[PDB]
Amino acid sequence: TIKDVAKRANVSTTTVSHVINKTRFVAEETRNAVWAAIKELHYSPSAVARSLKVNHTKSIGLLATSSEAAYFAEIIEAVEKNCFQKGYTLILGNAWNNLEKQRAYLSMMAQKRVDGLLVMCSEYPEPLLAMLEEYRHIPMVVMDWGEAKADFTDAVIDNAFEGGYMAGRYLIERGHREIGVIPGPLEANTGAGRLAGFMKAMEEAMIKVPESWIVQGDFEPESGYRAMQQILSQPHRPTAVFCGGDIMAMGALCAADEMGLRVPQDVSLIGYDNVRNARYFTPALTTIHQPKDSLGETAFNMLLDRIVNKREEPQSIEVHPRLIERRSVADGPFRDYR
Amino acid sequence: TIKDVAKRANVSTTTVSHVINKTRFVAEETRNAVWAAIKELHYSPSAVARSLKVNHTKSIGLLATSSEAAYFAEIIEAVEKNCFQKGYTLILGNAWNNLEKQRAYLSMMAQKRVDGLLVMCSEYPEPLLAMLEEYRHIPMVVMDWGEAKADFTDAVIDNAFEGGYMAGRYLIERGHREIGVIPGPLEANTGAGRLAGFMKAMEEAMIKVPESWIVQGDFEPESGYRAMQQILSQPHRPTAVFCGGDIMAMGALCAADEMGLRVPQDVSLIGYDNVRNARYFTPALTTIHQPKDSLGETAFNMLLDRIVNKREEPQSIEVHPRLIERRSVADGPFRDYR
DNA sequence: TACGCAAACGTTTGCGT
DNA sequence: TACGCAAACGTTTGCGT
Ligand SMILES: Nc1nc2[nH]cnc2c(=O)[nH]1
Ligand SMILES: Nc1nc2[nH]cnc2c(=O)[nH]1
Repeated sequence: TIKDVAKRANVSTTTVSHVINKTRFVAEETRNAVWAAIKELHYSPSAVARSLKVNHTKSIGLLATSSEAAYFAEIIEAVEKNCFQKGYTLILGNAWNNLEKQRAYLSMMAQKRVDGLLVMCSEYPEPLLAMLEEYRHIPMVVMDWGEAKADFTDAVIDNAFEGGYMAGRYLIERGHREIGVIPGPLEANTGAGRLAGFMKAMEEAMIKVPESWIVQGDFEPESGYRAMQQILSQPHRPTAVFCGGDIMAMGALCAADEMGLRVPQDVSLIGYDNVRNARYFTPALTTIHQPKDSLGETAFNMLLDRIVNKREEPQSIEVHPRLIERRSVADGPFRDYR
Repeated sequence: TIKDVAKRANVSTTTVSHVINKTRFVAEETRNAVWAAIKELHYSPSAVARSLKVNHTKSIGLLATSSEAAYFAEIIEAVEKNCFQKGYTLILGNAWNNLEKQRAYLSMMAQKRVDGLLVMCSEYPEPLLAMLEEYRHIPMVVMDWGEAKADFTDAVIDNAFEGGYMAGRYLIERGHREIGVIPGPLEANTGAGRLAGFMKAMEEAMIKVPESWIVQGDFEPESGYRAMQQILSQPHRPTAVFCGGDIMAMGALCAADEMGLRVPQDVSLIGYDNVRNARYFTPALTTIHQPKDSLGETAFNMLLDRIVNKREEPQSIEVHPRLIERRSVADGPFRDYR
C-alpha cells in the first residue's frame, strides 16, 4: 500500500503521492527512492481509493443491445479505441432489449459510478425513456435515435432516412420498377427510418409496393433468408430488392442461391450498413455505408465534452451514409428508357 | 449520500447500511423509513466506497485481442452473459497483439482492481508471458492456449489439433487426395495447432502437401481471398481446401466465385469455427465447430472458483470441436475406391 | 429487542514551515 | 527549498447496550 511505500522510502505518503502524480516538485534523490520502493514492493496504486477522493472513475459505460452482431460489433470496437486513447476504461453491457435487464445494467453502472454513459438500445419505449431520465445526472449520449427524442442527452443522428432514399433512387436509376423490401424492426430507427426514406423515393417515382413484397426481418440472417424466400416464392416477383441490413442481406443471398436464382442476374439486391466484410459476400455486396467509426468517435467525443467541460446542454450531431457500388445490382428493364 | 439518507430516516447509517444489504434484522417500520428516504433522496449506493472496504469490485476484466472478429465476438458475448448473471461487471480490453498496449491494459486493470482476469491474446511471446506473470496475484485464466504454457493460471484447452485432424480425415474420406491449406498465423494456437492436426491425417494417408499449396492467412477475409487466388491461380490445383477459419473461408469463397470457379463443384472447401452465420455463406459452409459459449462459460467458471473458493492451483479444462456437414464439400475422385 | 459509535479501507490535498 | 500532518472521500462492521 502507499503507506508501505512511503516507509520503504522514508518519506511521507504525500511525497509518494506527489511523485506518482507529478503534482508538485520533488527532489530527484527523493523521487528516485520512491520509485525504488514502488518497484520492490511492486506497487499498484489503487484506482478505487483514488476515485473515491477525486470523484471520477475515468471509466465509461456502454449499455448496448447485443455485441455479436457485425453492425454493433464494429461500433463497439470503435468506441473502445477511443476510450483507450483518452485513458478511459469501457464497461460493456448487453441488455438485449430487456427492460429488466436494462434497469439492472443502468443501476450497476451508476453504482459503479461511471463518468458518462454511451446508450445503444435499438428500441425506445416510454418505459425506457423514463428509466433513462432517472439518470440524467450521469452524462450520456444515445447513439441510435433518428431525431432527438429527449432533452436530457446528446445525440448523434445517422440520417438513416436519407439512406433509405439513396437506396431506392439507385434501384430506380438502374432500371428497376418492381422492387421489394425486407425491412428491419419498425420499432427501431435504422428499421423504420430506412424504410421510410426508401418509400419516399418510390412514391416520388410513382412506384407502388405491393404489400406481398415487403417482409419484415430482424437484422438476423435467418430473417433475411425467410423474407427472400417468401418473396421469390411467389407468382409475380420483383426484379430487385432492398434489404435493410447487410447481415440479413447475407441471408437473402443464400436463399436465392438455394432456389437456384442468380444474383444479380435473376434478382438484384442492395443492402445497408457496409459491414466490414460485405465485400466478401458472394457476390460482393452493393450497399449503403454507415459510418461506424465516426459514429463511435463522435459519440465518445460529445461525452468527453460534457464530462470534461461540464456541458449542460443537449447537443446533436448528424452523420452521413453513402452508397457503395459493388456487384449485387444489375440494370433493370427500364434503364434504356430514361 | 448514506449520511443524508440516515438523517432523512433518523436512524444511523449503520441501520441504513444494514437494510440495504439485509445483513442483520431491522424493524419493518424502520426498514420502510430507510427505503422511503432512499427513494426521495434518490440514492445510489456507491460501489467504490463499498469495494474500498469489502475489498473486491465484483468486476472482471477481459484482455482480448480484437472484438470485431466474428470468432472473438461470439466468445465475448458469451463471457458477458455469464458476468451478468453472477453479478459481475465486464471491462473489455483490446490490445491488438500490442505489447505496449498489453502492458497498459494490464496495468489499468490491476489499478482498477478487477476481481479476476480473462485473457485472450492470441499469441504468447515470452515478453508477454513474462508480463502476465507479474500479475499472478490477480486471479486469471487464459482461454486460448493449446496446452498449459504456465503454472500461474487456469486454462481451457480447445483441442484444436484434433479439429485439424477431423477436417483432414473428412476430406480424405470424401475422396480427396489433392488438398491445400490456408492456415491461420502459426504464432497462434488455433493457427499452428489446427494445421498440425491437419497435417497428421495427411501423413497418415500418405498425402503430401506441395508447399505451393499451403498459404498463410491471418483469419481476415482478405487473407482468405488472396490465398485461394494464389492456389487456383496455378497450373496444377487441388480439388479441395482446408481453410483454418470461417471468415477467411468466406473470403476464399468469394475469390473462387470471382474466377468463375464453382464451389464445391470445382473446389471443395472446408472451414473451421462454425461462426454464427457460416450457414448462410454461399454455399452453406461445411466446417468444424468450436464450442464458443462453453468456452466462455467454462472460463468464467474456473475464474469464479479461484475467485470465490480461493483456489491456488492451476486448473485446466479441455473442450471439443466437432464436424458440421453443410454444402461446401463434394466427393473426391477416390470416393468409390475405398 | 433492535439498533448506534467510531474506526477503518487507501488515497489526495490544504496548509503549514 | 522541499516536503509533512491530518482530514476527508463513502462505506462496512465490531462491539457495545
Ligand atoms: N444487427 C443489427 N444490425 C443493424 N443495422 C442497423 N441497425 C441494426 C440493429 O439494430 N441490429
Ligand atoms: N479472427 C479470428 N478468428 C479466429 N479463429 C480462431 N482463432 C482466431 C483468431 O485469432 N482470430
